[PDB]
Amino acid sequence: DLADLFPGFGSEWINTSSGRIFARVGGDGPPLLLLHGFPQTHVMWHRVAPKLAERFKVIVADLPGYGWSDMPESDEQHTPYTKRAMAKQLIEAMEQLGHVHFALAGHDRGARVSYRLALDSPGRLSKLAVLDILPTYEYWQRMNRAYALKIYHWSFLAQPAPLPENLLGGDPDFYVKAKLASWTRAGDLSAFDPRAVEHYRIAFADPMRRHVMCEDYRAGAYADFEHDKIDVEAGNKIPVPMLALWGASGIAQSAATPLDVWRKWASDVQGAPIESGHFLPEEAPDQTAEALVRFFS
Amino acid sequence: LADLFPGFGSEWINTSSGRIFARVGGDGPPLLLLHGFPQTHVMWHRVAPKLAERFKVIVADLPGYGWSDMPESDEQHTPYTKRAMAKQLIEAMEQLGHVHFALAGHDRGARVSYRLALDSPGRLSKLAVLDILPTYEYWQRMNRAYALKIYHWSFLAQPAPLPENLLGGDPDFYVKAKLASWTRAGDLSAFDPRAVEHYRIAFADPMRRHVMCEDYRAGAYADFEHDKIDVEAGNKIPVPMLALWGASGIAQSAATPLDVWRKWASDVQGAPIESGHFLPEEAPDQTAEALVRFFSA
Repeated sequence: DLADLFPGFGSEWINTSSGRIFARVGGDGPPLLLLHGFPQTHVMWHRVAPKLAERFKVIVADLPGYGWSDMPESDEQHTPYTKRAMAKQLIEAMEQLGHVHFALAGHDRGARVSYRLALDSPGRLSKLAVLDILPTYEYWQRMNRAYALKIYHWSFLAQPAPLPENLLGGDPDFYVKAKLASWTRAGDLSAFDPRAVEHYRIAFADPMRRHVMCEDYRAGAYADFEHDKIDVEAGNKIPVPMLALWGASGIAQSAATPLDVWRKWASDVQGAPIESGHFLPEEAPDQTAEALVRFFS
Repeated sequence: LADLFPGFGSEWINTSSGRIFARVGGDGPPLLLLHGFPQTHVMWHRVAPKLAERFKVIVADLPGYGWSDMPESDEQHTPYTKRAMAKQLIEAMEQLGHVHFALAGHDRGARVSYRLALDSPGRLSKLAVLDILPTYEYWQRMNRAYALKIYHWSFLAQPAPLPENLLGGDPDFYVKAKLASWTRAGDLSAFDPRAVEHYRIAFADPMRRHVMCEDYRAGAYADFEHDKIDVEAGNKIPVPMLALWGASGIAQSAATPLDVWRKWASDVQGAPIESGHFLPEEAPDQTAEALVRFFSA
């Protein structure tokens, strides 16, 4: 049914106190954890991970609740799907592999986990790359008509259950494909490997998975924002060297010039636009992989 | 479907953009009542009889809603802009010989109404708007909190067929969700079940759903643009106007409603009513009294 898009990568079920993290593991060298985002799974890295795996031990993990990772029971505060909790869970996952100090690149929701990880537990990270995000606080702070329309899903998926769940159930295949297409530069699915789209489609076809994603966005509207707010107000800066990459046609470039933004959040950040929409590792895999190898090595 | 306007006639009013359905009852000065989303003219069924004691009450389905015809939309959502709807309702009233009339609108209908009053103030003797602020003001107040409260403004404005496709899986759920969510009580108890059935049946038609999305698309784009021009040009509604809003309704979450309306209207009085959004159904007596009082001098 589902293609193995990481030939030569192992498949690891990593136990944590909140459930298993699924990961493809390949390469040797310094550990590098890659976190996908919405509405994707770890397979979104399938075009860049082998290039990284030439120099790193590449752990391509499904976020908690996403893909084949277990889905911790949520609660009224969406706690396990807050980026703080996912970061803690991924730290615990990496510790199971003996990686207490690792490189981390995240895209989309995974990048939100990543920078929250960097804020909460900066000692865990050698270097951080975030792909096509600004901090969640910044999206919400920038919230206006234009951004509301553009990232409407931030407020739609954060509606109380079961409203988005029921609506997403109305046409899940359409919805996941629409998100994938609409955030690319092409506007269609041609930038993706069909076998990868199949992964995303099958994950999205599971109502429980969709519920988790809504939990993630609910956390994104509530606790994640509050956690970020604390850092902005404390002036807490990420001290880990970081790379901010963004799609010239991506989500982050609209709200505010991402490097300028991330510079408010990180003491040591470099940035570059990648000629792509949101899905940098799939729309622009060579460019993305090059940037990441250059930065991480 | 129940007749909720005993003794009211039924008019199909031809206009250049399609027929307007209306119930017509009473005698006296003409008073046009316009409903909003996701409702039809029947939302007035608790207040129209009281109004019909004093006015010729025309209870119209908005263009595209209820039993009114649905003009085909276009890429700018033109027929569902409030400007176009207002012109179409002016034409409808002219068909009845009403070239100068009182107007009370709720929700989208209220947006038609204030746009009517900006565009064609000579058509109105007095204007009442229920539980809205101008579209511009909602968008201008679109921060995190408000983006979450009226997420549907940005969700339903997403390009077709995204909201249509999600709404089609279980239309009943969404219409009942919206009816319930915007009431004070948070359920359907405020509504006459016969009225709910009207709303549900209207919502069950995919074309009607599409029109509603077109309305919201217009609300995100052209309506906003039209408003923006007026507010930036300092154009104010010169028609004496009543702004009623629900203490627990939508308008008051964005801002203090009379303060906002005083920026849009030279002659505005306002009162809150203990109600959620659906003033004529949640608080019919209070609504009906406020409207009778206002339109009666």
